[PDB]
Amino acid sequence: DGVGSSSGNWHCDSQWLGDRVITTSTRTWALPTYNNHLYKQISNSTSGGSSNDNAYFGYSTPWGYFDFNRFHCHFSPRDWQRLINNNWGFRPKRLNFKLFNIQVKEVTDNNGVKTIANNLTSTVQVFTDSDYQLPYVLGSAHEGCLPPFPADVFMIPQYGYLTLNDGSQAVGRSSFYCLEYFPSQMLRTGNNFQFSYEFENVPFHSSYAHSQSLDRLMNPLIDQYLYYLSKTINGSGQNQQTLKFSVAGPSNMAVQGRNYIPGPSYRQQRVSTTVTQNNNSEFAWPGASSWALNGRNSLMNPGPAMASHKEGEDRFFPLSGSLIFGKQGTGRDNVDADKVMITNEEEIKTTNPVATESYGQVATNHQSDGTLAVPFKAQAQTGWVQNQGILPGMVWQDRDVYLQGPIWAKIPHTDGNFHPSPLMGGFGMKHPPPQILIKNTPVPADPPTAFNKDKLNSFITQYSTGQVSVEIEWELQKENSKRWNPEIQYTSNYYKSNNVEFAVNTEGVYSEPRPIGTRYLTRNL
Amino acid sequence: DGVGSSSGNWHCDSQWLGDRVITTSTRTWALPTYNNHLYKQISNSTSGGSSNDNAYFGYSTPWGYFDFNRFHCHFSPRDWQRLINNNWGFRPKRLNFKLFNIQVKEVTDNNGVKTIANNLTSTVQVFTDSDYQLPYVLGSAHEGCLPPFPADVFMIPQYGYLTLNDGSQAVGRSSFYCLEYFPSQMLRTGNNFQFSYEFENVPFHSSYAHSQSLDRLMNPLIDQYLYYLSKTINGSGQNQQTLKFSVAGPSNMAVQGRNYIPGPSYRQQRVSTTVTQNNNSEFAWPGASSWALNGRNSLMNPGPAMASHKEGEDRFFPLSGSLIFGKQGTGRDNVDADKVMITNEEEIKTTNPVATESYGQVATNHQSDGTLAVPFKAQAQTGWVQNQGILPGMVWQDRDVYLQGPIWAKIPHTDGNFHPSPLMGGFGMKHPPPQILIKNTPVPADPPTAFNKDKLNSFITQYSTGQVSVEIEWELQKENSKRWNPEIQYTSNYYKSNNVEFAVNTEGVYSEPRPIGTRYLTRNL
Repeated sequence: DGVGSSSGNWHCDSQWLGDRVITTSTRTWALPTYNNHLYKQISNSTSGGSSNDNAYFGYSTPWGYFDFNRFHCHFSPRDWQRLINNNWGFRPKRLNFKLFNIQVKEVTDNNGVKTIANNLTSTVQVFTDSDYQLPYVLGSAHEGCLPPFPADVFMIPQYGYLTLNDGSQAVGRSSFYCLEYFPSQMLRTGNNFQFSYEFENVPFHSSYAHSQSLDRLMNPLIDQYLYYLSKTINGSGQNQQTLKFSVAGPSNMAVQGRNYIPGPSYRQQRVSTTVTQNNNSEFAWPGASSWALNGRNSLMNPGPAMASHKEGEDRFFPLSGSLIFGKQGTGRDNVDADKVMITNEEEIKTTNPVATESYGQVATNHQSDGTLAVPFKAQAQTGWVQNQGILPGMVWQDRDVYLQGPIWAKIPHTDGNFHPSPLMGGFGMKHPPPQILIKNTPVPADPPTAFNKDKLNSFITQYSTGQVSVEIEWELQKENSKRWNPEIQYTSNYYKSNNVEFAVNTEGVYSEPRPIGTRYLTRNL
Repeated sequence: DGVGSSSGNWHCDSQWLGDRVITTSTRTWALPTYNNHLYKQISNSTSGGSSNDNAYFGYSTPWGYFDFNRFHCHFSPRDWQRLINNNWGFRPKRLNFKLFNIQVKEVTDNNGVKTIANNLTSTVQVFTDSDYQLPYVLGSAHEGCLPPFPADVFMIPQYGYLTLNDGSQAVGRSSFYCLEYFPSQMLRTGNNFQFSYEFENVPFHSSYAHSQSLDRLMNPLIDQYLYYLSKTINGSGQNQQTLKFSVAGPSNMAVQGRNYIPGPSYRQQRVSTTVTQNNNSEFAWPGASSWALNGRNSLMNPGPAMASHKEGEDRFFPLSGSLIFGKQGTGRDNVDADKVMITNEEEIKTTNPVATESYGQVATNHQSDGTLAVPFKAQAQTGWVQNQGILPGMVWQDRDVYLQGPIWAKIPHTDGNFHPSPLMGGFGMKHPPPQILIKNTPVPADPPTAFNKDKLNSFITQYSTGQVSVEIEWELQKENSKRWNPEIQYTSNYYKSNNVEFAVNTEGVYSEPRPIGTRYLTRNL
């Protein structure tokens, strides 16, 4: 311990074991003081924005939190390639978290001059919400994480939460949390923080595409011993109704009897990246699939995992069915299509319905010739099935994970859930990795010599710095294919370019070229 | 130990055991230097105020003290609800006190510019007056306590005391205390302070109302086998005097013989919150119940625990019979009624007399027809009993405690006391939790190079900061009612509002909505 000794070392390697890859990553963080050490209440009226769908009520906190809920926080692009190129699945096993080499620095403003001196006696407060009794804000895909490049220094995002709102107003059930009501650990520059977590049993993420389609699952050489109705009439005429049956075989695979059906659907609007093919109207919000809760509408975004487009239609994407990432230096609002990268889910078109199609059709009447009830002869009529819930015999794949994307989500604590895999992709857990909340301990400037009962709003301006390390052990599923054919692999290209992909440029800014998914290997259905 | 290691952690939780709830609370304090390290003598002439009732003599001290003698220092509103909603009583058991992460900071003034540097070698002095040989100033309901909201930073109040005064002058018995005459502990930023205290045996506070009245304590179906005088005459006329008796029964409950009587009374003036019903005169001081001591008058305030008002009269309050709290941001003087909240004691109207009524009537003469002594026939005359001391057979309840209110008082060391429960509510103890006195150690600026025998009035300006934690174990009395009816419970309301009650607003200031008492459950008498 002490000022002159370091409380930890830098460790950002990857170690590949038999069936385990252990990722470690160290980053340098900076923590400012948030809210001037206050617990301000926030609303949509607080920021002035007015829309019932956007109305909120909640609390801003003086605490920051650590987010490492993205894959690029733990995998280099090369490590990601090494994982996705020969592994059918992976899952997290255990997590280790370290916080070391903390330094609190006091900034002083004399006549508009910033002088930074370090404050050896000030502390920083840290705790992990291990009993899950705080609102959980990891798992909402927030831009505050550990940076992908190990040489970057990041600001810690401010922690805050929303509670129940009646528009801009709170209600009786609205809960307020003082984070200072939890027991924290106090650290002053000689101290470090260690946290260990075991992931609950999650299924392996399917790191493969299917080399076989759900409708092409039979032997193409042999008939089926089942019959289907093939003819209902005997050609043109009146009163010529028959009932002919024929064997389902390889010549007519569409009518073949099947044991399993494609997974559920919730249709989305189709938007093409060739804008001339799009309608000359504003339909981004009006014309977007949504769900309603307590009288307000949320974009589906991204909804059930569906195939982004049909074979031969890569220009089309669902309106809110895909994850869209910014490239690098992309601005917050109204950026051009080329400024963002749209991911697709085309590998799951073998089992999942296409996001912008309508999942087949159902009968919507009784076809008839004529009865006693009516003399109206009705021909068979079909309706389109735009949204289909789960049926028995239904199989599907989940959404892919990306290097840029999230790793885990917290399953909401409810009486019932179905297949609680997060819709944005990743591992859904009842008890995810706990939030780590961190705060500079307020240091009052100087009290008045006579007593005053007010709560001392004058403080010394200071921020903390440190190193954070995250260690995750991942269990791997080794690909064991008997396929003779060479497989599709993620690769870099051997063509001369200005910069190397997944490197820094002449400026020194690191950028990621495209969103890399985990489905390159193949399996039979 | 050392500058770079913290000497304690943040711990402000609550743990509910079987019959024990352990409250811990950590706060950040700031301690200025008081009096320029001096022991000034103070009087009413020192501040100039002239009134014999307000005349005082005493001493101002350079020390601060820690006060956590309020319930909101230890209970969140939710914890308070969890306590009052299912518990018939509670009492403190043991106390733990910690003082850690002390930092002394030197403030310098160069050309009107404040620069705060920390002074690693300066100390802070702490001691607990464990032998109770200092004047005890906790237990006077002073605005200096640990703040209710854990995220607030508070100034430590200056310690001072009063001794015997002859107006503005002292007398021979007047005692002066040098606080530096006690052994203190000295702390410089690596050191911490720990203090443990066991509460003496106090009774459980009655955390219930009575579901039965003292005058309604019989069986309403059966007579009483006791008789009362019912008729003294036989109707209109002269010389028609009789003595008729009848059984006391359910039809006449007022004359029924009883074993126990309501507790003592000291009548107070009735003031209504509808000001039009109040008299158009100034009567706040003239017209206030008071007691005199050595020729000067003190407001009763709040006096014996009495029911604040009769059933159906909530607009009325006793002039000084209730605790009145300020709401939030309420000013020191002449604030409007809506700026303060008046507590009531209506739950104890089942055993205690109403504060603004007169406790029944007594006979004040001998009724007679005529004797040898006089020919004057006197009819029965009654006087009103405005104040009643304790009688045998008398039962009463004490004043309620509030979340905003005090916890304990020191019983004055006297030959005799009766029922030494504090009049403002709480637990009266001969040996309450000891005062914790704290002071920055004076650091002289720089002495002159030639010797001078004067006492070095030049000092370095500095203040201390730190964390304080208080841990109290409370013994609980679990409610064990056989009542079929659902009970009254403290609850929040489910109606849309701008802010959540007992939270912070958009500004970030925490406020408490109303004064919550502890009497919601019921018991039989």
